[PDB]
Amino acid sequence: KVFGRCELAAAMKRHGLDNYRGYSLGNWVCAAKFESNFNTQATNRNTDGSTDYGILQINSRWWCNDGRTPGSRNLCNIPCSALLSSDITASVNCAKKIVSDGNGMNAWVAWRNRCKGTDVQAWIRGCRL
Ligand SMILES: [Cl-]
Repeated sequence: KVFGRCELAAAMKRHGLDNYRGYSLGNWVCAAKFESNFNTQATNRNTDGSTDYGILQINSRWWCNDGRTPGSRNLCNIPCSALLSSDITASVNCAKKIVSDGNGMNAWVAWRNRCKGTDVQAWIRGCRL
C-alpha cells in the first residue's frame, strides 16, 4: 500500500510515534518518505546481503528474520515479510525498539541525511490531527 502523507501521519500517531523518544511526528513521516516513499511494500538490498523492509526500511541485519541474512539477529522477533503489510503496526512497534537502541533516529541514514535539522513539521502541515 502507498500511504498518503496525512494518512500515514494519522496512522503513526495512532500507534504512539508522536514524540516517541522525543521525535515529533514530522520526523517519522519524513523518514518514511525518503526511506520508502510511503510504500509499505518497499524492499532494498544492502551491500552485506541484508535487506530493508517496509515503510521504514527496517534492516534484517538486526531486527527481523528473512531466512537469508546469515549472521543476523531478529530483535523485533518478527518475519521481515510482516513489515510489508498494509497495516503498519509491526513496523511501528519495531521502529520503537530501533529508536530506543541508543542512536535515536540516526539508526535511519536517510533520516540523518535528509530530515535531521530540517523543518520536519512541514511533513504534517495541514493534516487533521
Ligand atoms: Cl495502519
